[PDB]
Amino acid sequence: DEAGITGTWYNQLGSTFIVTAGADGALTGTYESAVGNAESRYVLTGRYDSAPATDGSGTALGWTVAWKNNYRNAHSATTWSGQYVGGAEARINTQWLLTAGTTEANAWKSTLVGHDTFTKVKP
Amino acid sequence: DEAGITGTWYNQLGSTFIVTAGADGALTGTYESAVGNAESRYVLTGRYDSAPATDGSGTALGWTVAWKNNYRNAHSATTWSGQYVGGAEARINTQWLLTAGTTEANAWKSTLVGHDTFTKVKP
Amino acid sequence: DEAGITGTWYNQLGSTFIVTAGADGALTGTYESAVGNAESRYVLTGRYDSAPATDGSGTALGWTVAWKNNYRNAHSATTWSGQYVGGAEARINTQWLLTAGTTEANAWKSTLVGHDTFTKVK
Amino acid sequence: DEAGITGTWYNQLGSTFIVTAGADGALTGTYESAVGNAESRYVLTGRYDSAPATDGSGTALGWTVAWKNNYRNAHSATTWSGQYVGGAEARINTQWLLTAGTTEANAWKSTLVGHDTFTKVKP
Repeated sequence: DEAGITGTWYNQLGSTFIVTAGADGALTGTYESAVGNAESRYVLTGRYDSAPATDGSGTALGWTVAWKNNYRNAHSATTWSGQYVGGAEARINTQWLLTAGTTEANAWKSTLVGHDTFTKVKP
Repeated sequence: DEAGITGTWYNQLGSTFIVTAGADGALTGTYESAVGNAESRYVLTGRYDSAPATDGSGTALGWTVAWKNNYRNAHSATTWSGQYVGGAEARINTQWLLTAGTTEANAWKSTLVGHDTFTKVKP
Repeated sequence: DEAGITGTWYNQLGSTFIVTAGADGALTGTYESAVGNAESRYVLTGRYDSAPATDGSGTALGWTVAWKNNYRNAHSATTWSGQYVGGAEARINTQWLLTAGTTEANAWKSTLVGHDTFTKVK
Repeated sequence: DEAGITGTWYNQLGSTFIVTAGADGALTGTYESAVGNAESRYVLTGRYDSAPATDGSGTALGWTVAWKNNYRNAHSATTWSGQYVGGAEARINTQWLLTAGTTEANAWKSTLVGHDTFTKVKP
């Protein structure tokens, strides 16, 4: 699914996920968030299962963005964990965790959780 | 916190997280899980905030492992999202999401969630 | 939103959530899962914000089902945490945690997480 | 585990969870948070497995608090999902989701996730 994953994806919020899937299982690219303390593109990196099951299962993957670029630093990082589902209407279905750097006293409220669905076509 | 994050970390389960923090915000290394459908080391890659706040907050970071190596393939990927807290008892406090590749019918039960705490000394 | 929340709701899997919202903030009712080690209805209880903000924000709520009834016991419990959004196409948007009883050795894989969206029409 | 669960529990933050476990699987009681937009006690309700496995497994349970009482209203609700592990040093190990009421535009940042461990003795 190197070819299937590589490309430009869009989530339900209007964020843009630009990714290349390497033959070795690497994910590289850029993320631009339509929401939050974010401007322009941020580096991402991750991994995917480069030899998925041949039984109709999805392809497991995940990636991270730290929310620092040349424009802004939100002192936070999001990880997306999910699976790629191929076909006519290909999708990456994810859940995510966004951790902010906090003091120890505020660490209980450090992490947001959500879910993003990416498609090859904008909404 | 490049020097502080770079090195060998151990979680509460006895897993080993070997990481290098790059000047550019990259995380690269290997993970060895003490539990689950896993043997030996797996590639990891992620990101950290390379210019964190100077107010005593932690340093946000995250990384991904896809559970495929030369020995085994669990058709799954884990992402850790958390923060590095420096000092005498340095720690990385994380929450994680483990997504397995599934059929669409089983996608509701695709993703496990948990929390791991890493220290520079083994338990 | 007592009136708005009380009733029968359906999620994207075809599960059925039957709830009464009490004036005091209680949620009581039954849940029937279309998936998993489940059959028929299970008791639920939870809570909701009975005096929500007047600024167009949703209404926070949550509830629990332990997956034991007279038919089956899956030795697990799910909690839904979310908000009610009123209007012509009312919805309850949730994220959930399903914890199974495990040995200590297996506790790292005890808990599934997911998200369910409920509407008043199937 | 009716007897084992019923009573007063304390988490790592100093919060107090006062619960009665009913023969029918009900959980009832009060919660007092040591942190956040909270003062005094809040109603809780939930459920537990009243016929757990006899194989050394924990006892699944969960409960909800809506953060409204006579003193304050944080327009939010937390659910704890976890298991009771009996014995000397009995514990309830949980993960939680805190959802705030939000506008639709802010719904992506509505929900915090974390983990709390409760014991029968205070920290």
